[PDB]
Amino acid sequence: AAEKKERLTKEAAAVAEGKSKQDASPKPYAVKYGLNHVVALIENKKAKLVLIANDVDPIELVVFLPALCKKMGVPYAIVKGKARLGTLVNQKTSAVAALTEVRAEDEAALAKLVSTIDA
RNA sequence: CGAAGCCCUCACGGGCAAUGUGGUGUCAGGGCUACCUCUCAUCAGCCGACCGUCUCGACGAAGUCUCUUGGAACAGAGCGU
Repeated sequence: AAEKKERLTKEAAAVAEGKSKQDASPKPYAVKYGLNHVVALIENKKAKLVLIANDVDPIELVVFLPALCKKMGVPYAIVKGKARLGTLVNQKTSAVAALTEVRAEDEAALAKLVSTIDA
């Protein structure tokens, strides 16, 4: 798909950007965990942004995140490193999956970043 | 529902696990909502016995009487337990 630059990947993992503000929103309020829960939020538009790891396995769990993000109209970003977005949510283990329903606090950098993607 | 979970270790500590441990649930059910009733089931844990098929072992009654045959009576006939 689109290629992220390792600059955007900083700022918000949930947003097009890479994780940073994404740690915010857990401390502030709202997030998701894995693919399963994250998928639900898109379904019932709750998440502003959700992220996806680039690596992925052949998991193809994250296979229908796009198209089923772009219907709902939920912007979602690519991060590199499943671990990277795994760590921002408080998770010892990495997760290919996504997030931020509410985007507390960073209703700011988040959404600014979304603009960067799909500029 | 979403880490509330599991394994190893006395512990310390380590490992697994959101690519989902665990809870719920599985064609009579459950959940959620609004009520009625009640818990007596289930599940976790505590304490914690009585009595008593297979094999082995102990103790254990009453003739070693007569005659005949015989190498030998455990035989025949007689008497008795």
